[PDB]
Amino acid sequence: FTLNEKQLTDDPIDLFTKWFNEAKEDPRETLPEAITFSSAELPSGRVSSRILLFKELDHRGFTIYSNWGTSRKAHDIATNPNAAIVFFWKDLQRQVRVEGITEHVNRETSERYFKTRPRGSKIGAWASRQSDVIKNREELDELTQKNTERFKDAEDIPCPDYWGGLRIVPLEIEFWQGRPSRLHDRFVYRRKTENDPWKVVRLAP
Amino acid sequence: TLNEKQLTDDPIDLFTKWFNEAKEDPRETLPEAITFSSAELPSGRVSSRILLFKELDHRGFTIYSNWGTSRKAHDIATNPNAAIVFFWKDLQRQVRVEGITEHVNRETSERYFKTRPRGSKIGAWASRQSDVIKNREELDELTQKNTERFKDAEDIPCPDYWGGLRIVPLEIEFWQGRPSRLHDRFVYRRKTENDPWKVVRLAP
Ligand SMILES: Cc1cc2nc3c(=O)[nH]c(=O)nc-3n(C[C@H](O)[C@H](O)[C@H](O)COP(=O)(O)O)c2cc1C
Ligand SMILES: Cc1cc2nc3c(=O)[nH]c(=O)nc-3n(C[C@H](O)[C@H](O)[C@H](O)COP(=O)(O)O)c2cc1C
Repeated sequence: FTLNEKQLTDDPIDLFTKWFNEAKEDPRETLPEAITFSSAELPSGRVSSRILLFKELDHRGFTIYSNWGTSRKAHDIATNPNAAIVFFWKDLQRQVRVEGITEHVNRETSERYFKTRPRGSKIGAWASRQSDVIKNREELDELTQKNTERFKDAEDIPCPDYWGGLRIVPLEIEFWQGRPSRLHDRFVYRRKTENDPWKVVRLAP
Repeated sequence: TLNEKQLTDDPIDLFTKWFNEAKEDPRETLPEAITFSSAELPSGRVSSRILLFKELDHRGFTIYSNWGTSRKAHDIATNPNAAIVFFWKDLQRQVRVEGITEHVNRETSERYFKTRPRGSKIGAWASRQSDVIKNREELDELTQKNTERFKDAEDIPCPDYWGGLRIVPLEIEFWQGRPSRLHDRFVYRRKTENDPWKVVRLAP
């Protein structure tokens, strides 16, 4: 629960997995994949944020699955391929900050993981046009019902074009470890480019 | 749950209600914890970190921290826009505030800085938030120096870079999750701080 130069890895991704695995191992942390996905609309510079679940890392960055077509976050990203996510483990007094450029995950993978999702979920994807305005619950259910009936005669439910994965290619990753002393341990890895060697530094809390 | 009937006129009412419930709930041990998101306006780079919500005032949501030298200060400086999320895991609730930022009154800033513990007051001075340092040692050297610097002093002065900042809401969303995945979503909006609030139901 302390963080020092000695513990730092070469690839920040190592220290992430270590910390993440510890969070999953810890029974105090009941939802370690929960994160805050922040985005912003580039022309105006308006910031929006919401809670999502981190899915997994891949060859290039951090991946998260949701509706990246019609939702608010989709419209921000569409105008500005930049995003930030925070992992906050209250009890472990740890917080990880990832900040990088966004990329749409492979259409195959997007579909692959969409299949694993429960049937009720697969259908919900279709029925709900995330972030769109509606009249009420009724309108919502009417849609669920219609779709549940629409795909009733069908083994595997198809994946919507607007649903899938998106990945954040890190340009900055910060490992923050709090101490009741208020003098928390702060370390941040950075590279101006996805092709620049990572650089670690200690930040004042 | 969450239905049209429960909606208030001033979103701020529904907020307090929800917040008070979170404080009342022993499951929610840190209901003031929030994610404060900001973005550097020219480049459009997004940064975010965890902070504590302090309280509302006549105009918006206030948070106290270093709004001068820190990363968030540099984002806000270039783009007076921010967003914060309140997430109460157990209550299955999340509140989203999105508005323009404003620097809280210098008096208030100082007033609340006084209430903070002495160790804290000193820490504000010693630590140049987000600045790069060599190691813990450099840090402590600074703490020690400041602890000694302000040793001969009753009340410790407030740094210019420390204080409060408020978010004047343009969008407030009340999200209530249901294991059914068909969460209740309501969002209040006004294009301007002088435009009547407007409630609407969003698809989950
Ligand atoms: C713990 C938690 C997990 C969530 N996971 C997801 C998810 O995997 N996919 C998704 O689309 N929305 C998810 N949501 C919903 C979003 O927080 C929220 O509905 C948001 O509005 C979605 O996009 P928007 O901000 O662009 O409207 C989750 C919410 C919570 C509280
Ligand atoms: C639970 C929690 C509460 C925090 N509260 C505060 C706070 O009240 N003020 C502050 O300046 N930083 C606070 N921090 C630290 C910030 O999240 C983080 O160090 C951030 O980097 C500060 O500003 P920056 O993003 O501009 O560097 C808190 C962190 C955690 C995990």
